[PDB]
Amino acid sequence: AARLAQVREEVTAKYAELKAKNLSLDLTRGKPSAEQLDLSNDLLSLPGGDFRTKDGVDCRNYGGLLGIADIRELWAEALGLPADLVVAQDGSSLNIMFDLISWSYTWGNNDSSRPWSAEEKVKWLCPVPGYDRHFTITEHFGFEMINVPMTDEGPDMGVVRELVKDPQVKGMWTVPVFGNPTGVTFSEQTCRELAEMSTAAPDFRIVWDNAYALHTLSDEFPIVHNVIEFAQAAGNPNRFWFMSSTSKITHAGSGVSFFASSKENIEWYASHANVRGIGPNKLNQLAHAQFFGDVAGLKAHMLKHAASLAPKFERVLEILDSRLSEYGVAKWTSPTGGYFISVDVVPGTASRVVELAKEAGIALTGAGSSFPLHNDPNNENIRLAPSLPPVAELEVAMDGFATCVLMAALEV
Amino acid sequence: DAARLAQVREEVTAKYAELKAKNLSLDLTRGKPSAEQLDLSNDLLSLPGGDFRTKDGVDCRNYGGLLGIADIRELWAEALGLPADLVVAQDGSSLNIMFDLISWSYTWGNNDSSRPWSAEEKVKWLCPVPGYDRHFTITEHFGFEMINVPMTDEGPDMGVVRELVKDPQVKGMWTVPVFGNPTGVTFSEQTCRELAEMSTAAPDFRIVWDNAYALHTLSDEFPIVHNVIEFAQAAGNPNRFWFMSSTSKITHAGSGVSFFASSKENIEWYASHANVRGIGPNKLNQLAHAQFFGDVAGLKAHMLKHAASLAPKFERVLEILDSRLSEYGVAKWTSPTGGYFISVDVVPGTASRVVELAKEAGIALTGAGSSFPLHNDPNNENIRLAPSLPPVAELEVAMDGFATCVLMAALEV
Ligand SMILES: [Cl-]
Ligand SMILES: [Cl-]
Repeated sequence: AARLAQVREEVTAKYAELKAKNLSLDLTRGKPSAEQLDLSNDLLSLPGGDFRTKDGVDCRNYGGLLGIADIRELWAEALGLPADLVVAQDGSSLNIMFDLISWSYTWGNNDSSRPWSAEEKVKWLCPVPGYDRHFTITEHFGFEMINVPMTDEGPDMGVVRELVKDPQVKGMWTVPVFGNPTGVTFSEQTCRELAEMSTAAPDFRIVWDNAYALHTLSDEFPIVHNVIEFAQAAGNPNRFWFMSSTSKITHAGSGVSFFASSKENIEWYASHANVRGIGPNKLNQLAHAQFFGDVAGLKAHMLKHAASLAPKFERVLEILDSRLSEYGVAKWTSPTGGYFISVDVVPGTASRVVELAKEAGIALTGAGSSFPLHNDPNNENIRLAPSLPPVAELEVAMDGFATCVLMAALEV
Repeated sequence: DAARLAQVREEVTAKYAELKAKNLSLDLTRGKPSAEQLDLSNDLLSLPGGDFRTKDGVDCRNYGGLLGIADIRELWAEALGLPADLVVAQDGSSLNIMFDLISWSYTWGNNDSSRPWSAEEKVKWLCPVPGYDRHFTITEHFGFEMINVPMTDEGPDMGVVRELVKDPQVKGMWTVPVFGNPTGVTFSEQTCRELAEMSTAAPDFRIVWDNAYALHTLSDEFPIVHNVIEFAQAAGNPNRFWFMSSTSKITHAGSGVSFFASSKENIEWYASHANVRGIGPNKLNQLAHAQFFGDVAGLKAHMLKHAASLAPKFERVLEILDSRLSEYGVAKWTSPTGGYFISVDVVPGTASRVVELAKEAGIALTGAGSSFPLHNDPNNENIRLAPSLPPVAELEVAMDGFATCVLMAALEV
């Protein structure tokens, strides 16, 4: 191992050379770049004096709880769902997912014998690495979260099947297409099993958070599996709460959110929503419907995002390969869509990699942030977020990240 | 009163006879702005356009910001005379926030709770009546036991409120403190002061100070917006008030912006849950509203345009009632100088009959009891009128028909 003393010397030299660049970069922001945002500049002036829906309804006034037909029909077609199964709300699907759990907790859902608050304990399945904002909701509700391994075609179905036999298990978080942060899209097989399987809880819900349903890096769109109709045809019609939104399509924060589910789930939702409010922002929905025009226009707009994003992911992936490959030090996802790359480093070092990057002026997401309670049991995983920075910055940041990964690896 | 009212017997049978003949299809039901009012805000439909940054230069197109952009907070706060750091601006509906406040207090308690309201055997809630059906529906939904409080020319009967709050099961109160829906009354300063000063048995008692009509005057003069958050601070009950307001009847109803104002402690608590619910509200719509109004003067100028459109409509119904019911002592009615409604108390036991007679003659009146918890007006006497939407032509036939229905139903008891 005279090569070990040589490699840690050349790696130490690269870390010193990295510190000397006096960087200030971050691979932290899972949001659209200004370039991507500029693609929706026309939406900022809409709807103007064209404030009526196709059908002739004045969107400037009260009324309509489930969103306007113009946007609901457009969006349902794009996802391949029937329009009456799709609800359009305000600018956050996270808002809806919280309400869905909040209302199950307070009142029970339409399949509950008792509100989830009346249970001794509530357990919740958490496929990992996953989305911190998901886990924050179930943590806030005091649900006992149970981690479930991700495979390359979705969650470990041998684990899901065994765990769901526990009647305290009330639900599950999923990101089923171009998943945050892993990039995997659940196979049809996996989609069908989740719809078919028996659960001990009679009111088990899967949050099918389809955030990236249209969000390709290439020329091709993923299939959106109609899990709702798998559910119906399998005898479990109410199993999926199907989420999607325009946050990373238009303006992240001032977009349109969508909830799709069975008829009975939508009626349950509405019975509470009806109390909470008169209904969503119809003028924003109209503007969005006018802006996309049709499914064809939506998809055209998705391919411009693709164009902006694709070179960034390609650069990142080549640097990971070129800089880390021969070493046997890291594995990473090669997503074909979405907003993220998930990297697994030498177990026990993820934390040190992040600290080493910070000290060299590169900001990385805190190790374990893809996990419930921010705890990665193996201390191996780091999420990368390449959507915002210019490719020139990504190159430097990603050089350094690779240096930090190797430094950490060679410090034990 | 009942002596001369009878002498008008056949003549009234006629009016109705005649009125049914006209084959009407009118509606006094909608607390919505007219198309003419909505038009006032058409410029806002094209905003912000290429002007997508706040004044401090923050890009409103991307994620971030939980409590609303400074531009709108600062402007609304100034308009209400409140500290901008105690004003929160959210999405299109303040009813949503009122629901969230109550919901989060039911699930996890509020910052002053020792236990969540869901763990209580009973939760009691003070309901000044006549009041607002969407308020009452929220507390009905949570299964609260609602107790009616008499409303006076200057707010709730405080002798009643002060006795009731001695009960630790009483958790809170619905109020519409300026140009109240449906009564038109604005709580006097004294009443505002008693509300913040009184001691309650519940340590976590909350008043929903739903200031939906804080600026919505029918004249050229604006009402005083008493700073109840300050009152409460000085009275040593700093967290009592959840102060609500909205642009719903100012810009576009349902696509506007809502505001929650409170003590700092109440906002931090609100933020710890709202932080879990989402990243934050629609900033671009907040920016468009901020650019549209421009300043407080711009906002108040626009309210006066609303006043312009609404005043002749309210003036009309009030002369139609006075000149057409006053002599008979059959109905009493509010004469509001702002807000959206007129509340009429007809002879006890005939309200439902009035609504019925009107419906048959082709006029939609708000359901009897709908200003009361559980839609129960125990005297069957109150009807809510909503003059805002119809053109003065439609309104004038409707108000004459209505006054006929009151006269018919009285000849029935
Ligand atoms: Cl089911
Ligand atoms: Cl207090």
